[PDB]
Amino acid sequence: GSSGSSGLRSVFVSGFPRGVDSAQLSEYFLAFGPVASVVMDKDKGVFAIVEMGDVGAREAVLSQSQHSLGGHRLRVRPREQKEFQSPASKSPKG
Repeated sequence: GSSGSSGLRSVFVSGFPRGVDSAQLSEYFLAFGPVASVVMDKDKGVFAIVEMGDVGAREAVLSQSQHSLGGHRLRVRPREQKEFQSPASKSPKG
């Protein structure tokens, strides 16, 4: 929920310009931690699933001020999609 939650050691990166490759991206994401790989769509090439070695690594990215890939801006996100929302109300009994 709140800041700091182990479970997803990956991040969703997109919004990159034309020319960017998987190898490059990874290298750029190595300044924070060890990247497993970059699964970028080949059919079209719009989004890329950036994987990380350990949970900490992925966390080091979330705790970053601003991200950029050689000037251009990147919409780096903690792979937070299709998030189910609902009024979770409940209280414990003495």
